[PDB]
Amino acid sequence: SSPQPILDTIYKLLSEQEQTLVQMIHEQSLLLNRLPPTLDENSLAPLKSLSQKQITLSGQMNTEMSALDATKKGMILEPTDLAKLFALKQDLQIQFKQLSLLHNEIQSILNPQHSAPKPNVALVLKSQPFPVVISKGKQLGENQLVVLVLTGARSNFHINGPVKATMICDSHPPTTPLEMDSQPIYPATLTAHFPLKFLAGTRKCSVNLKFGVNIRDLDNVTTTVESDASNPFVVITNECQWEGSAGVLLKKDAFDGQLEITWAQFINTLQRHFLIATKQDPVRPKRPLSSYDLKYIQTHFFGNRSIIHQQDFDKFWVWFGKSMQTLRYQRHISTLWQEGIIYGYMGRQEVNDALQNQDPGTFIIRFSERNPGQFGIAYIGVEMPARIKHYLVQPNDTAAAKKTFPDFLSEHSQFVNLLQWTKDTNGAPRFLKLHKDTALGSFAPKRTAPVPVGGYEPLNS
Amino acid sequence: SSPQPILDTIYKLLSEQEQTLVQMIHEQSLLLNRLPPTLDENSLAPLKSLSQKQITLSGQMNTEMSALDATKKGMILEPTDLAKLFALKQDLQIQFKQLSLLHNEIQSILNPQHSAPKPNVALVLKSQPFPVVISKGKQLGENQLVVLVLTGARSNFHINGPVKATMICDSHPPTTPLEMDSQPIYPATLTAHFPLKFLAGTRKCSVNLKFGVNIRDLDNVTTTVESDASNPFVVITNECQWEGSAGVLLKKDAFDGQLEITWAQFINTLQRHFLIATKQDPVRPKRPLSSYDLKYIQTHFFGNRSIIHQQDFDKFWVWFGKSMQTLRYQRHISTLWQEGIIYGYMGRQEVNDALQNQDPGTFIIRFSERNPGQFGIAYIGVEMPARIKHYLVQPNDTAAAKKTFPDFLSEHSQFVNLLQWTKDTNGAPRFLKLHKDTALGSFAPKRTAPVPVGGYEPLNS
Repeated sequence: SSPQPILDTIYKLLSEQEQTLVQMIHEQSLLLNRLPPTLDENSLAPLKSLSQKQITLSGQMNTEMSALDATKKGMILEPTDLAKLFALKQDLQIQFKQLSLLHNEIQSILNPQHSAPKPNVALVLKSQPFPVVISKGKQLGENQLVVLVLTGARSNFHINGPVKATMICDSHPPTTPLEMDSQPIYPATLTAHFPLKFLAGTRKCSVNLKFGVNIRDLDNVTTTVESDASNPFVVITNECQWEGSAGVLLKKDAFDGQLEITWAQFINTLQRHFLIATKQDPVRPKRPLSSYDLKYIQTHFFGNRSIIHQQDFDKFWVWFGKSMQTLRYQRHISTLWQEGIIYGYMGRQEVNDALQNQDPGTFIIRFSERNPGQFGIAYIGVEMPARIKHYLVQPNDTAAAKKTFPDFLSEHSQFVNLLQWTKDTNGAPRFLKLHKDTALGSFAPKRTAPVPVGGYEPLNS
Repeated sequence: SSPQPILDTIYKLLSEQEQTLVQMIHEQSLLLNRLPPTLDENSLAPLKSLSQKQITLSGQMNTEMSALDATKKGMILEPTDLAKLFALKQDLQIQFKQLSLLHNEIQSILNPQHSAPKPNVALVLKSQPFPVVISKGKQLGENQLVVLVLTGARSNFHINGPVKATMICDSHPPTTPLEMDSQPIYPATLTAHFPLKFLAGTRKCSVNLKFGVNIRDLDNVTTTVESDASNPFVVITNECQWEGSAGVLLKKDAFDGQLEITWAQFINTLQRHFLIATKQDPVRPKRPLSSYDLKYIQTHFFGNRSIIHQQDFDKFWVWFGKSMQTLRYQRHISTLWQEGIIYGYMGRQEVNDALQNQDPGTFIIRFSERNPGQFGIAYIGVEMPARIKHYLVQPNDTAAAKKTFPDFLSEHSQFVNLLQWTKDTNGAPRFLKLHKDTALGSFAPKRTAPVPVGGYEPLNS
């Protein structure tokens, strides 16, 4: 954590390199129309000097990529730094492709016969909402999926037809999954916005989008140019699949055709997916998996190694995937957990040691380790001597509309003063004894008529 | 209270006077067979000297009666002193009648022509179980109802037939209420034991027994001699009437044809009846109405006066009678109240002031003032700020066999540590915070298999 250096360094590079390519795209096409009918030396001295600058710059661009690729693989990045590495990675990739087309162009001059290069165009995803688990039928925003066309200084070609989107699944083993696959291109920017409509589930299989357009050479040769695959994603048809899809998506994004990945590589991906599940802000998340939650995960499901394997995942998701389906779908859980109301990821010994001798009625809510997707309230009992008593909250305790976990909680005098997970002044998270009613404040049943004074009342309510 | 003097003084008198009558009964009949055929002075000088002793002693006996009658009427007597005044009263009455028959006899000699005297016999109740509320069909013990025949030194008569028991009701406005009404007389003691069998209810009306026997004069004149009425009592036929009967019995014993009685006279009677209701020992009762309970009664139902009226009673019994039906009939209540577990007679302000700032879960059980025969648990709540919350225990909270008040109590985490009414070392009653489970110790559900350790358990049980 705190890779604040590596990244802010690379960000300044990209902002500069961004401007270098502007003056370079101009400098090139300029020095390109000014090349005589033909002549070698005197005429091609300035082009060779450019090629030099390009190759040099290409190299810096390669060092950068490795630097980033190594950070994601070797450092646990905090939410902000994480979202940034991803952003820098995407932009540097584009810069690299841009520079590449300019160079291939200047090269098709200095050293022709080298052949190939094909039409010097390129389709890249300037922005995408993937990865993510999409619910069948939702439609993307007008600026969520934008495709950018990259060219050389001089365009020795024309574009025929619109840019098309094609869904692909490479675990290959009979209709239209998308709506609005064809989009024209904006001139001032050469971009194409795809407000795709997802018309079909994927059957819990990762998927990627591919864009392509037909380019007609200046010699009337038609070539189809395509983009690399987008980030993976899955389309589900019922909130019942969110898990299987989400796990598959996570497993795919995490390992990517590999059997073993670093610990950092793994959690950096999960953190990313965890925030997407809980629909939290990527940069300033209300509550991201903390270092504590990571260690818990690293200990209870991974042997505490700094290298994770393919099959250790299958077991981790059996449990974890459930804890998340609960966070994303069970009413108020997400909100209550993001607040500190529900601690969540904690093991026995830890829940107990955190309660060692507290007034009776003190409790902490966390995830059952044997009952995936379920909570286990650990409270101190009334009976003497007072001992720590755990309670598995079961499905029937909650009911779809009426009793939601927060209702259930304020109905048992056995749950008095909560141990909330609050943030301190040095920002450090802490445990401060609120009162079941104070903490649940925002969820409590709003008393209409004021409190009765004088006779007798019912016991609990 | 503490009339320890008055009574222990009179007790020594009765024990002595008891022996004086022994030597007097002997001295008399002796000096009676030794009286010549007839002669006045010289012969009747010793008889006149006896008559003097008798009259003197009769007088001491009268001072004693008034002394006792005034104590019951002007001093609140504690259980022991109370049972004693009643015992002394009964024995002194008998001594008085005995002495009377001896004197009438010596007088029928010295001053005949004075006429009357009738056969010089007397039937007195040497012992009785009244007052009390009897359940139809029960049968008395062989020594619970004994009748004693008193005579003069010389018996100038014979007894024909057995001693009979006759039930009487003087609120007069078609069969056999008793079994075994006729009993013979034991010679060595001239007593008749009546193990009466109550064959009929009384319809909530006080009743008294009357004993009588036929005596045949030495001149063949037959006279029926009777005893004064026994203490009142009532026979009920169902536990539903215990109240109406008990109140009527209490009202009758308390006032006795009067409209106004002293405060002391009143409570001394209630104390007596209260111990009989709760089936407690008269001398060493586990828990008798305390001075506190008396003041409560004196304040909430009597205007705090030292003189009680007939109609103030009708209202008092409306409530109190119920609190007692609960003590005598509702399961474990009697035991729980006799223990200090249930305090009982306490008013609002008092219940609250006794709880002013106690840990949440602290409670005292007492009688509802608006809900006669019902309990109102006053406990401190969980909610903050913690305030005193009263709860009316209703009939459905309890069920005949399964849930008895003590079960109900140990089922709500809202009732934690009880404020028990315990006795201190100087014997003074006190409030010591036991634990709902410690105090209910003897009633708790006996856990078969030992306490589970390791997983999750249900919330309350």
